Amino acid sequence: LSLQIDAAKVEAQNQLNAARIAEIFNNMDLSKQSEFREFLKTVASFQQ
Amino acid sequence: LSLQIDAAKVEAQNQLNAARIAEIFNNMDLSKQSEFREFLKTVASFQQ
Repeated sequence: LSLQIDAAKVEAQNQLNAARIAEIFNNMDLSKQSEFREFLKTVASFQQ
Repeated sequence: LSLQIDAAKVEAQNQLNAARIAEIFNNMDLSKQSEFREFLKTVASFQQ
């Protein structure tokens, strides 16, 4: 029963680990793409 | 029953690993190609 408890706690910890890591990438992308879209307007102002 | 949970622990880790692999691959690639657009237009300003 100790082996069943240990495996269940680690398995639940893997789900909580993935939730913390996966939330970063998707949200960072929306900020990064908007940062380079804003940079287009800055560079093109000096280009003309 | 102990080893059945151990197998499900590794299985749960596999499904969550593959999910975070796909997210970070698309987000990093699209941001990297966007940074090249800024670099291209900046160099074009220096030439002229």
